[PDB]
Amino acid sequence: IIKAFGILLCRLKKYNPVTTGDINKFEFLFLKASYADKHWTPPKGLHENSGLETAVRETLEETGINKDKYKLLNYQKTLKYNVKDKPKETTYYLAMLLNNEENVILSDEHTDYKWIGSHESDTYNLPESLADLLKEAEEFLNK
Repeated sequence: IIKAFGILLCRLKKYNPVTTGDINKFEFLFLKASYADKHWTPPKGLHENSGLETAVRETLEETGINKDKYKLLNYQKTLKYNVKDKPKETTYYLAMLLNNEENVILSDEHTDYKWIGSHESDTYNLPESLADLLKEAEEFLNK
C-alpha cells in the first residue's frame, strides 16, 4: 500500500460577493502538476521510513510554506486510489494559514497555484473524492 500525505491548506477569501447568507468564506491551496496529467491537488508527497511529518515536509518543499505559518485544524481525510493497479492512500490534514497573505513559492513540480473552493471542483477537473474532501472541509470550517 503506497502512502502519500499532504496538508490541505486553507485561507480566508479576500472577497465575498455576498455577505448575507450562510456562505463559504474559505479557500484551499491547489498546485497544478507541471507534468503528465497536469493534475490539480493540494500539496502532498510520499511517506518515507509520521504521516504529518511527511505532510509538513512535502508542503514545505512544494510551496515554501513552513508549519509555523499555519495552524493544523481537527479535520482529515484519506483518499484511496489505484496507481497502475497498485493500492494507494493519500491523507490530507486541514490547516489554516495564520497570515492570509502568505505567499506560495512553487517548485518545478508545479507550474501554477490557485486558491479554490469546492464549487470549482469540476473546473479544476478534480476527482469526486477531492471534491468530497473540499466539501467536508468546508462543512467543518463553517460550522
